Amino acid sequence: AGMQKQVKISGKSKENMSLLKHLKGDVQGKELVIEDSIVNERWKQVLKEKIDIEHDLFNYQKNREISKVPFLPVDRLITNDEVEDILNTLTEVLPTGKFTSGPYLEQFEKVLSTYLHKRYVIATSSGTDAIMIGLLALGLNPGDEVIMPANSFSATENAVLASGGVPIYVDINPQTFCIDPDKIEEAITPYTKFILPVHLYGKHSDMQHIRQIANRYKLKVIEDACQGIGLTDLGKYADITTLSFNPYKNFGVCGKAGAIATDNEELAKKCIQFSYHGFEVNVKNKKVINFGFNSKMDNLQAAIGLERMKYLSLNNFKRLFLADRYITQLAELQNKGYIELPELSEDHVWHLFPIKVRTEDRADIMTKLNEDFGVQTDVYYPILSHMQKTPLVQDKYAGLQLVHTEKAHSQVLHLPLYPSFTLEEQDRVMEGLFHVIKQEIG
Amino acid sequence: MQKQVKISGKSKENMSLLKHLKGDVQGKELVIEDSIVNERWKQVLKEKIDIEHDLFNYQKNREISKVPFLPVDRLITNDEVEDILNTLTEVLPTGKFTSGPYLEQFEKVLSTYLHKRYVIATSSGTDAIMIGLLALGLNPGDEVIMPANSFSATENAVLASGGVPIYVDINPQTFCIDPDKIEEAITPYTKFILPVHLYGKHSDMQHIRQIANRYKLKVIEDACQGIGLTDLGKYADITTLSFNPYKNFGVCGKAGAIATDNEELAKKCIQFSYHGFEVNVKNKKVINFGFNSKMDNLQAAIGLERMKYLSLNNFKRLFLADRYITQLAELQNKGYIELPELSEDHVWHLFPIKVRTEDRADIMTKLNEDFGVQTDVYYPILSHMQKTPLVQDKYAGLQLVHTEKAHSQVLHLPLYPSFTLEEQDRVMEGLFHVIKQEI
Ligand SMILES: Cc1ncc(COP(=O)(O)O)c(/C=N/[C@@H]2[C@@H](O)[C@@H](O)O[C@H](COP(=O)(O)O)[C@H]2O)c1O
Ligand SMILES: Cc1ncc(COP(=O)(O)O)c(/C=N/[C@@H]2[C@@H](O)[C@@H](O)O[C@H](COP(=O)(O)O)[C@H]2O)c1O
Repeated sequence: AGMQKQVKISGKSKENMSLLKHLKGDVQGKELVIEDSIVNERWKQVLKEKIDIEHDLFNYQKNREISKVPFLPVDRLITNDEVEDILNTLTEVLPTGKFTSGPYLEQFEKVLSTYLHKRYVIATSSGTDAIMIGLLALGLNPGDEVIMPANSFSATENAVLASGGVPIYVDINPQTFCIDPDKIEEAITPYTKFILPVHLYGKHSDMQHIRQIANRYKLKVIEDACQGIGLTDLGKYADITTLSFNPYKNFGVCGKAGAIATDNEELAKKCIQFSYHGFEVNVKNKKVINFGFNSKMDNLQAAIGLERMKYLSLNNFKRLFLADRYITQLAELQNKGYIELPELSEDHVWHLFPIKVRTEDRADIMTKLNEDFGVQTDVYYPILSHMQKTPLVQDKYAGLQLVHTEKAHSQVLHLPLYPSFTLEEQDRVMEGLFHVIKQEIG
Repeated sequence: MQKQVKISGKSKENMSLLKHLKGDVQGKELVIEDSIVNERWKQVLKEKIDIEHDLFNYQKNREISKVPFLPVDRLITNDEVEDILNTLTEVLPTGKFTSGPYLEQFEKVLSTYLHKRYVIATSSGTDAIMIGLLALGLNPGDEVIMPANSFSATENAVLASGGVPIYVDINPQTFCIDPDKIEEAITPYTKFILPVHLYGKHSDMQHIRQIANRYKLKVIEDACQGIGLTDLGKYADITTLSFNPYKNFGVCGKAGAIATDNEELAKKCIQFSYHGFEVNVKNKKVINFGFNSKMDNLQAAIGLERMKYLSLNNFKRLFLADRYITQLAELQNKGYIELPELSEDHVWHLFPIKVRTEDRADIMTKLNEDFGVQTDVYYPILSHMQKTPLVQDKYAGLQLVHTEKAHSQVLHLPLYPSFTLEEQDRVMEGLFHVIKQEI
């Protein structure tokens, strides 16, 4: 065509896939359109010139000796430039004395509203609190059943249990690690009120199919997107979307925080009431519901968030590049049936990078990677919900079998992946994996 | 032979220091206890200290047209900001903002300060109370006897975790729960007493403990406004604190703490505070559920700096309270207002006087309109008078005579550590002028 298609840089997952192809190419010109959003701020300087990803984004030093590769060194999750930006904003915020309530809260919620294309955003004190408040705002009563997967971080089930709800675990798709929509309908009872899909590891659940089931059975859908910021069409089919801004997330602040996003005004109002003591919105000390929590995000953290968010599109792109590099360079191990690699799909933001290895070999693979090559791997998370050793599980969740969740749980292995990870470290992870796995198979 | 004046920063010793420094000498040698809370005291405490000049930099003639009740920009000093920026310069590059090493250090210093074996730092005072109740074994429907004049957070912590507030009347002089009204409210469903050290005044904890022991009840105290009280926690199973930035000691965000001497109880608090996980074993739950309610490492680093100001600030608050009580004496002597008692068991988070029910609205308006003096009433609506379905279904018809009367009379005057004596002069002269014009 004589007509150049524009590449809209929104920083979202689907658009990042296109950007990946383009930034791998030679011509990087006017067709690359940076959307005027805070999330793209760090792209502005970077894209002034033609980019070589390996050198310009990763400072690839193939010849730098690597003797150990930590899975997630938290000191490297925040860059020197971020620290400088944060110290700068705190120099202005601290003398204001406004650390809990304050003006940065509304600005941060407004920026999120625009980014998520959701009318209302209520910033909370954590992702866990976002889920708990969202459930209550949606009308959860004690005993109401909430269909959910058993392989999320414990926060998901805790938010349900703390709100008085009853988790009903259903099996996952063992390739995507997300709730299998084909298993949801089987679990529905007259007590079911909610479906709580989790976009685990940053992979988008099958939300259209989930919404079809929810509509058929008049269920509400609250999605745990705490690991999924940047996903294209996040929240399209959900009544409530929840986010975490914990410092290890794709976008985080410097403490605990999260958010609830919704298009529904009455639901938003109820979220605000539950997030702040049950008070009438913007009228302190006057309760209009039975009770509420002390769970708004702090103004100080919102100010920090407005700085760290400037790095989000670039960071999510770097995560995608890393994931693409693992998938391509480890290809042979999957072609020969030794491992499973995730699919390079547009509906993933690569918070964690899961491969699957043989159940019988995983412990040895992890040990050998660490002992022989100093490569640290991990398994998020070590214990499934229905296998936790608690009185509730012992008393009520006995006899529950989730065949696919249990099998995938025994196979999954997470490889290091975060935006400041180096390609030379990634080289060592991959070479170590090739060496160890060929030792496993004989 | 020299008697020593020990400076601990706690309320009883502050009262002794006040008397000593006002020329009623309690001894010879000033001895500052080597505690974190006393660090900033060391910069200004000298043998011949002039409190008005050395601590308040009294500028009698400074031009003032407004006296805000609580300007939050003044609740944090330039020196605090400097200390905080310096600590954050070191914390930020560590990348440790939630879990981290300053947490344990902050808990340890609080443990030493409070003389409590175990301290669990939480994400707010509200969460401290909620977690404490759950750790003490609160089940849905269990009743918690408490006053109705606290901030809504107190009842909210009970209600959130399944509990049932049972409101009893206060002592209308102290604003604290009346221990003589507790026994009559006890039912087979009562498991807790939750006294509140309202405005910084210590509840009658020995009497509350006597009742609790008699009825086998647990005592969890809301001391969210009471940090610095002598013998805080002596008769409580759990003590809760808030480090909200407006408190006598606060951080730069939400935070709180639970303190207890009981190890198994502390273990349950830690479990509930962090996802129900085994203590220090992430991802392995040992109780049914938990919250994400630990204090952030970043705020703990900040608290380790701001706490250096606590003893000095609490003393400044006491000096201000004493100045109000002394200078407004005539208005009480002639029956126009009631002043709080100058007692050792107060840390003066808020300064409540009482005025006539019929005149309070006019007094507040005239102070503001005529003199630019802002006052306030903490808090505007009592628990059993909130317009919620629960109140209509359960607390309708409830009559708390002393609480409701005191609630209609209380007026809080500006009082915070960085408040100036020249502003306080304006508050006091304004009050005289407004009362006198009413007569
Ligand atoms: C799917 C999902 N839903 C919900 C949540 C809840 O989101 P917050 O409530 O915002 O955490 C999470 C959070 N997960 C991380 C967890 O991966 C681990 O790294 O531990 C950190 C905690 O580690 P620290 O305590 O060290 O911060 C948690 O933040 C989550 O992953
Ligand atoms: C007796 C008692 N128990 C318990 C609590 C609960 O303590 P947190 O959960 O730590 O707040 C409190 C807290 N009270 C203050 C409140 O006075 C008001 O200033 O509003 C601020 C909040 O105002 P901002 O939202 O602007 O910070 C609250 O911190 C309390 O006072």
